[PDB]
Amino acid sequence: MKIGIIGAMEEEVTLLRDKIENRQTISLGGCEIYTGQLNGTEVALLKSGIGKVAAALGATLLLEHCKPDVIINTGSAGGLAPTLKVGDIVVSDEARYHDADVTAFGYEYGQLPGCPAGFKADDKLIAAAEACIAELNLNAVRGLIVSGDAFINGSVGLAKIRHNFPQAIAVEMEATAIAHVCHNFNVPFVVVRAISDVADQQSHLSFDEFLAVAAKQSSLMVESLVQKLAH
Amino acid sequence: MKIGIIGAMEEEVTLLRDKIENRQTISLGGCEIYTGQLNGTEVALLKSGIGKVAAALGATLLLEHCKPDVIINTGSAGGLAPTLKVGDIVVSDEARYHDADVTAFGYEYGQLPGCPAGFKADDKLIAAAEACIAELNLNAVRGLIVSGDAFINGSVGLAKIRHNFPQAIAVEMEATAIAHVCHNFNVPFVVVRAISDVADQQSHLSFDEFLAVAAKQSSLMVESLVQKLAH
Ligand SMILES: CSC[C@@H]1CN(Cc2c[nH]c3c(N)ncnc23)C[C@H]1O
Ligand SMILES: CSC[C@@H]1CN(Cc2c[nH]c3c(N)ncnc23)C[C@H]1O
Repeated sequence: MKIGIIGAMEEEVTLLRDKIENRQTISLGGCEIYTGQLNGTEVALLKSGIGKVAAALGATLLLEHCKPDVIINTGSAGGLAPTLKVGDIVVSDEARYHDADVTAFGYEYGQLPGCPAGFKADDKLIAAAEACIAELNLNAVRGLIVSGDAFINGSVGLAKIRHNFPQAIAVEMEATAIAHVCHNFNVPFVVVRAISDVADQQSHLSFDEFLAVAAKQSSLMVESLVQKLAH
Repeated sequence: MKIGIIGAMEEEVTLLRDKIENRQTISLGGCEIYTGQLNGTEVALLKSGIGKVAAALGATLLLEHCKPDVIINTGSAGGLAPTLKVGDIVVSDEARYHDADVTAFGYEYGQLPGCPAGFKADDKLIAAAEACIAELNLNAVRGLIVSGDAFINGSVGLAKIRHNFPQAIAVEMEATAIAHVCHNFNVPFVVVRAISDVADQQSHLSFDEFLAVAAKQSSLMVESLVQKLAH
């Protein structure tokens, strides 16, 4: 069993990267993939860069070159659900694009032609993540994560997301791209991220301040989840 | 010399696909790549599907599996420059995302972190395209093409693009993703598309009506450009 892990930013992958034993580094297409064992389990960790296309490029390389059995997307997110504080965990049941609009041809808001309106995360990965949350006594929410190529910073950007996706629990910039690529290769995925900010007027200040705590909590979850999956 | 060609929709690749001799088909990651000779020149033609992530996935596969020397992105576009009529040609000097916004951290509107604000198309490919335009006596405009995951249909969507990118000559949904992937693999690209509509209130009706004429003119240009490049 080989577990693929994807994060966008150096801060989001560095704790996991550090823990990999017998680490090898592949540099291809402007991204880096680190392979080796994480507490005895074979992993391939991708640092993709930021946004949908960087994520899509990276995930495609990871799937082609490493053939992981499952994909876990880790990192930070902007919290939208009202019980989420900085550091808390979000688990995708589904991912949708908040910025896709082909409604002129009668597609659902957020849906691209040839795609389901939302990409569903794997039930067994969701269950395993929730059992880790329980075992670690973390506060978490499971539900819809939305992605786009924008950093949400209150004002009209936040308002549009709340209007179109009132059920969305978090927002970020890669998860749905990863989900889309996994869907097209028929590879199971789950998003397990942690809250850095609440996507409001203060989100730019909060992000800087609390990225480290978000990277720490998400990385703790990914470690626990990898161990759980290896059994 | 091997020329990579990318189109999103079946209508956009079918004329070229038909012309390929000794055609082989590769199916991978939900896309199709057709290889063989187009008027004697070795090509790899990708049908990607619609939008940024589908394009990014496809271009990554194409570059990895086929290693083309250059990439030509063909198909339809919404015309923004005032002298463009249906069927006319647009050539990218540059591609930018119209829907990317990380201005909260002081990136330029449309720029993603780790990327230039715009991706420049190859000068030699631009020159070769313009010489084909001349030889075919086509009406064309060269300049900025913007991409996003939205079909532009007048109203506020069009207004936002005209406001942020008044210099943009056309809008579509894949070109900048392709440019980004080419940038990260250091592969030259050019966008040569044709106008199907003017991205206004009528664009949904016009698109259906004139997709065929746009696919015909862009395909004629890609053929002429491939021949020109092979010399
Ligand atoms: C320079 S931004 C890179 C993104 C930041 N991280 C996600 C995220 C946290 N808060 C967010 C918010 N308010 N809006 C959008 N995205 C996020 C990781 C990467 O997706
Ligand atoms: C179901 S849409 C698939 C897109 C349509 N084609 C580009 C295009 C033409 N007119 C356009 C317009 N007004 N807004 C955005 N895109 C375009 C090809 C693909 O990108």
